Amino acid sequence: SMQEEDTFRELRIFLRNVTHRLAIDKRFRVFTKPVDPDEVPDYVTVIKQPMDLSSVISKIDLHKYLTVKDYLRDIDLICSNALEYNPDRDPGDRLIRHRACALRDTAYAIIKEELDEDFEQLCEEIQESR
Ligand SMILES: O=c1cc(Br)ccn1CCO
Ligand SMILES: [Cl-]
Repeated sequence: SMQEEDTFRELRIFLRNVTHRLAIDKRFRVFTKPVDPDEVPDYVTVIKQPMDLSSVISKIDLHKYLTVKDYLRDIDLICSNALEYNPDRDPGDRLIRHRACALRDTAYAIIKEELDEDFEQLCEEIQESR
């Protein structure tokens, strides 16, 4: 329906604003663009599902997220990809892990404070009805 289309539009506007706030944070610069396979050729061979905030914007705009839960799965991937690809004790890996975890924690905290649970529930019920 048109009302359901209006619901999903509001979801996209909400998710674009959360994603923009993550992207303008200087801590999260490394997560804003896909990993250039020059600097790191083995990335795309180790990480089967690369994810970055530019890919998340593209996905929002392609109407791939019908619920905040589906968006949070892609935020979770940014964090788990970094935990998997950068697991060493050395400071370069520890810094990327801490930034990735912080991204994830930030996205969850903004959604806890700003997502209405009844809005999420509506999205979930329209999705489950398709
Ligand atoms: O990129 C921008 C910049 C501003 Br300012 C606001 C929204 N967005 C969309 C998120 O990609
Ligand atoms: Cl840095």
